[PDB]
Amino acid sequence: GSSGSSGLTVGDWLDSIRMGRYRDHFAAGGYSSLGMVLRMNAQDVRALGITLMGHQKKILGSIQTMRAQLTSTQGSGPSSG
Repeated sequence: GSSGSSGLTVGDWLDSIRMGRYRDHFAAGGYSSLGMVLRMNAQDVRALGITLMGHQKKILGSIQTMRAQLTSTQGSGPSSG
């Protein structure tokens, strides 16, 4: 998967960071899977309704890392240290 591989639901992932509560939102913003969530950003997330820095950071920060692994750059990524 070069573009983006899907496996779980916006809920499963979000749940990891205890943000699944916003899941419903993603589905409304046109995001029902991760394949698209990985290609999302503050611009997209914000639209979902999640603006609270306390949360926005989780979702976004949780995605930026979810995709960062798909393709590293100048170093390792998937590696769990």
